Amino acid sequence: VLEDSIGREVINRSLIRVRRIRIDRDKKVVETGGLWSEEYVPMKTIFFSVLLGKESKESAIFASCILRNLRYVILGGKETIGKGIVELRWVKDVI
RNA sequence: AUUGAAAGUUCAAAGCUUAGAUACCCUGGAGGGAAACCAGACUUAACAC
Repeated sequence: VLEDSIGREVINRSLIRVRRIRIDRDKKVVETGGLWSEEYVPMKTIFFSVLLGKESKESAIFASCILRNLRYVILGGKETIGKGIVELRWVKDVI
């Protein structure tokens, strides 16, 4: 747990900045304008969120057997590049 | 009974292409195979007297 001023720098440096290109299939040259950058969040990164549910009974069956069998999920975009596979750990069994 | 409810910034996309660790560059300069050293030492034996 770092002080915030230095922590922002460490964290902003922990992000992945990638250049990507589009190459013409024929001559293996880069197509004109096909150059851009994207930011990724690395593996092992942990986010924290909460699911809130009202009392209705379909919520009960949802939370019963929809979320117990829910471990891995695809979040975000660019999934064909294999981005976005996520593990959901419920803080009701672990700790 | 909330200017509310509902809605995945998602999809396609190769950090690739061209590109000689090359060019110039004396293992050279200085440095006595020298220094020391006796071709020498000594007669002995035998019998006669």
